[PDB]
Amino acid sequence: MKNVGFIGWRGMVGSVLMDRMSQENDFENLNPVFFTTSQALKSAFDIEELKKLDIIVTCQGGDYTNEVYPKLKATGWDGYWVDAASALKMKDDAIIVLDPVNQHVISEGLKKGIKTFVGGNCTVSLMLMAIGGLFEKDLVEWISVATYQAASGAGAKNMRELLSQMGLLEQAVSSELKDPASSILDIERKVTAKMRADNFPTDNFGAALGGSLIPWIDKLLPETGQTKEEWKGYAETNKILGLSDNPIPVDGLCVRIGALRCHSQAFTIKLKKDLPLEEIEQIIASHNEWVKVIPNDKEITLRELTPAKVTGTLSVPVGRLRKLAMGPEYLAAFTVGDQLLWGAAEPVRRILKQLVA
Repeated sequence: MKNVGFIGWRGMVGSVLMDRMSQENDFENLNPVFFTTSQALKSAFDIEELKKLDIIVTCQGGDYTNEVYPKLKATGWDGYWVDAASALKMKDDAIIVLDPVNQHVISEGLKKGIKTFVGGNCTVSLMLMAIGGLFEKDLVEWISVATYQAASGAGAKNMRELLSQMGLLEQAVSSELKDPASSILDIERKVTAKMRADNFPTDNFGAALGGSLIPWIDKLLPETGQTKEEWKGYAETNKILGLSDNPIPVDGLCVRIGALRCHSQAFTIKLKKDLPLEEIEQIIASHNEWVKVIPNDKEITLRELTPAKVTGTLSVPVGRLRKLAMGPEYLAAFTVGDQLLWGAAEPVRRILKQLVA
């Protein structure tokens, strides 16, 4: 069997990966070797120990990658490098994996001899998993996006900070809330005051998230005015699709909200030709087994199309499907997907599965 090393398997993304792997009995088809950065299990920095592996699966992070990857490749190591971190995302010798969407891209690369595979951006992955069909028919001219991103994409400490923030907000008016006759204005007055207090914990986000939102994720890219996060819409969507020559416009705004691990996305999709709403749905629904077309119905939308419903599941519901007033060429869609699964660990688990078959 293939000898696979795992790095950063104790982190959050790594932990999700490990759990999914056990759930699917993925460990039965390979020889796993676990590494650690601790000096208190092999050393993640031992190049010779890593040289013996046929495959490397790391969820350790970019710095680790940028440090160890070159040295290892520098020894002549000819194995596979599977990364959850974005470091190599845009390398010519690397492919961004999302097999239910770009298997054909993955296969070809394997043919050519590509040995480095990287997991893609959560928002872009969740999008493609939702509306892959449209791209699979070359019907997407461009897409404007507005996201409602979860805290888990930022990190474990950010998720905890969101929760602490929610706690203090309620605690600020805990008794007033229990009194059915209390003034709502007095209440928000206090909640808002606590939110603005010096002691309101906002070190990780740099701003309040609970009870609010932050219309800015990642650093600003002077060139385009986009933030790195928004920039990935165009770059990554196209690299994944193998449309480096005929890029499809994907752009919009990325905003963080008080959700733990599911990203949501509102889309305005410019279709090449006009098609019946029902035909579009069928196209969307038939692309893969995880996407789920939610009927434009209130009750069902409230039960299915929410972070509350999808968290921790592999389902990728897409709904609110309908034509936009700008013309039959314009389609409206809203989707919800777990950031830690299809937006992180699941794409990684799947490529590994293929490499050890």
